[PDB]
Amino acid sequence: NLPVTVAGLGPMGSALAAALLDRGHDVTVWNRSPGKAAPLVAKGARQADDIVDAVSASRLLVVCLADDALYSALGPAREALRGRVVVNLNSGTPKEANEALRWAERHGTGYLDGAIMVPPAMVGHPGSVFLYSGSAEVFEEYKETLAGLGDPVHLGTEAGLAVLYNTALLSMMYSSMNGFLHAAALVGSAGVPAAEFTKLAVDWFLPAVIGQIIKAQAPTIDYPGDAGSLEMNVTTLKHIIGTSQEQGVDTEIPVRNKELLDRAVAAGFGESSYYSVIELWR
Amino acid sequence: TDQNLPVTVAGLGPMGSALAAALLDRGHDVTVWNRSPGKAAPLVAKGARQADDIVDAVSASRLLVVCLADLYSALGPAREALRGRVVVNLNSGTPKEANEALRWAERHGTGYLDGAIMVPPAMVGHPGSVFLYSGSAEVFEEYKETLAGLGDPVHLGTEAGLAVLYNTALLSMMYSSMNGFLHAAALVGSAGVPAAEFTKLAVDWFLPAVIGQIIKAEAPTIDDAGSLEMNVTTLKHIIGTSQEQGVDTEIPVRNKELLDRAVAAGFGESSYYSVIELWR
Ligand SMILES: NC(=O)c1ccc[n+]([C@@H]2O[C@H](COP(=O)([O-])OP(=O)(O)OC[C@H]3O[C@@H](n4cnc5c(N)ncnc54)[C@H](OP(=O)(O)O)[C@@H]3O)[C@@H](O)[C@H]2O)c1
Ligand SMILES: [Ca+2]
Ligand SMILES: [Ca+2]
Repeated sequence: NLPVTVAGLGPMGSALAAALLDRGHDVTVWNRSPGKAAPLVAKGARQADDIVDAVSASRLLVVCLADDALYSALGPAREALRGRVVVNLNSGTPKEANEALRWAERHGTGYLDGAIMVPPAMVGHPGSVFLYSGSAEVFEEYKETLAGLGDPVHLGTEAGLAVLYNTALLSMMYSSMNGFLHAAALVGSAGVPAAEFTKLAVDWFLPAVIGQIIKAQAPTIDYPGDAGSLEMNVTTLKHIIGTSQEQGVDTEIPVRNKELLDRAVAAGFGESSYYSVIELWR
Repeated sequence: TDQNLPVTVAGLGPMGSALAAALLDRGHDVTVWNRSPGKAAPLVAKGARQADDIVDAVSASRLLVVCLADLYSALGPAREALRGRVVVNLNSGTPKEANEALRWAERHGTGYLDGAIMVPPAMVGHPGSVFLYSGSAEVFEEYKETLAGLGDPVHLGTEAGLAVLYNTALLSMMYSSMNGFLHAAALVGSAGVPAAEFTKLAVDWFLPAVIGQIIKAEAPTIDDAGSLEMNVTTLKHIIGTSQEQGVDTEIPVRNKELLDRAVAAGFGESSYYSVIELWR
């Protein structure tokens, strides 16, 4: 029971449909190219002839398209959307989430915007987390079904929040990964084995030092417990740059990180907190 | 093995003081020394003996814990008193400097460990404190129990430069991660999202469950982030969202530029981890 329709059968859409099939939903799939449905049909999905069919098969509609492609893909369903719910899992920016909400509401359709926080292969498995924003009543109604994809975290009722959080978190992820790669290059230049360093960095340093220092620096969280003044950190960075030069490793990462600090000291004090770096960007 | 081992601490800045106080708390006979007078008094209050000069300080203990700002200049006058003692140097800047200190120590007949303090002064001698060490394994095993009073002691290997190398590495990751976090916080903050709650989500969940897992997934020798090209698209959305929110795009622009360089060097369609080959 609990019928669900998935629109969009790229790598992620297919993972979504397959996970719902694995939990035993009646899953109807739809895709622009008809080739991509066959493996899901093999797994017990019904392929919809057309979008009206797809949409009418289920009260819940899970959308995972390539971007725009929402309006063009589901538009022809017209009045069949009325009284249904769209869970849009692809949005690029908050403005696009907001446009999709307007579109949905214009058709009498409930709307949730979601951000998938794991790769396709993790969808449906323990550890999977999806962020949602939109109507709380819609969320509470479909919570149990959404839980088959990933632990569902409701951020608030405004449409654009999930994509905002997602873009924010991903921005941190890229910077952290790049810093990690500089670190691994640095120890690798002396022939340190990467696996063991990586475990030290990730199982210990990341949560015990990086996480605690972020919470220490955050002015509204109260580890005793600080990154120290900007000046002290500029000196630390100079040693990291020195170390990179003597090891033959590119100094771009730590040079940039240092330059940023120099701008903050200039705007503020050698004594100002690390967190005040943020005021350069807002 | 002497539970009350005499120890000398040279350098009484915020960190050196924390070191000395932690050893005093664990019942060592601690002699302290600093260049500038005036920093020793609180430690003397706690039971430390103040050394007049560095020969005095050095000749009081077989174990010498050094925590200077910079070593050669401070301990130079004690050249001959150094013979048969052990230096634990907790403040080298680079691996080369650690190696120079080793050569200098060994020349004078003194054992040498280099250490990196991984917590702030207020955490020294408290739960969670960790110190990284490198140098002679016999020196390490001899003083391990004493060093444990400062922080959980992790021996990385016998080569002098390793502790500073690991420390600089780890700290390089920390700065990048913090800067990314600050961009994230600015971004949610621009919509009026409260910072505390976002910070706890980012740190208590995202950091270990996502950032740490993906690093381990990308690391070729541990058993992902998708191709480089997929990630450039994701970064373009982050830039777009940053522009719509009125938040400076520097951080995600620089991250994106790095990926563009990687795809240009022929690492497009390769794994994210291959970005590393741009730097070595
Ligand atoms: N505090 C932290 O957050 C932290 C965390 C981890 C690691 N560490 C490391 O621990 C080291 C020691 O730090 P600290 O907190 O004690 O402050 P610091 O400013 O790095 O060092 C101050 C100490 O170094 C001495 N010093 C400076 N120049 C000297 C010279 N030419 N000859 C002899 N002594 C000299 C100072 O003596 P005077 O007082 O006479 O000038 C003072 O005792 C740091 O450099 C840092 O790399 C610090
Ligand atoms: Ca705080
Ligand atoms: Ca791996």
